[PDB]
Amino acid sequence: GSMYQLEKEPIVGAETFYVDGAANRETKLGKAGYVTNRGRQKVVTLTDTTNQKTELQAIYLALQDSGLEVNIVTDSQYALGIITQWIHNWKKRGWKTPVKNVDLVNQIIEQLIKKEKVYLAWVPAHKGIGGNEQVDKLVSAGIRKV
Ligand SMILES: CC(C)(C)N(Cc1ccccc1)C(=O)COC(=O)c1cc(Br)c([N+](=O)[O-])o1
Ligand SMILES: [Mn+2]
Ligand SMILES: [Mn+2]
Ligand SMILES: [Zn+2]
Ligand SMILES: [Zn+2]
Repeated sequence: GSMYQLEKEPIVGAETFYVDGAANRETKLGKAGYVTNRGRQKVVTLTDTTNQKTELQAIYLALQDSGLEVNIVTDSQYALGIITQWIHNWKKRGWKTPVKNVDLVNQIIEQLIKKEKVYLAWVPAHKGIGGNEQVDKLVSAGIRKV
């Protein structure tokens, strides 16, 4: 957009973080984390959270733990949309910042502009044995039935 350009296609060669978050509304308990194609993984447990917050928190962890070039695969359309819109509309007319999750998205943006290249893509969550499926099992354990 303006303060940054996300990549149009995955960065060839760069580590890929399959991120996910899961939360339970009745208890506000959740988990967020990632598995990568270089054999990394991390799961953090969270309190006082929401599904959308956990999806964003997982992106934050991926940005925190990655190098200067990073591929991130999320299944959260919200997470991808609010981050991309923030990048496309900064210091530009017509922009009111969101009324929810604003502090967490600001933390993500501050991590993002530190990077050299970021590819961020949405996949519908799906069944199988791939990356999105693995991190989903990890963050859903004890949080939601699969
Ligand atoms: C995809 C499949 C088919 C293996 N499931 C089962 C499942 C699908 C949809 C909702 C709950 C569980 C998962 O992977 C786990 O669900 C997620 O990951 C998930 C759902 C949604 Br909605 C989001 N999201 O907006 O981040 O993530
Ligand atoms: Mn998810
Ligand atoms: Mn998932
Ligand atoms: Zn609490
Ligand atoms: Zn580089």
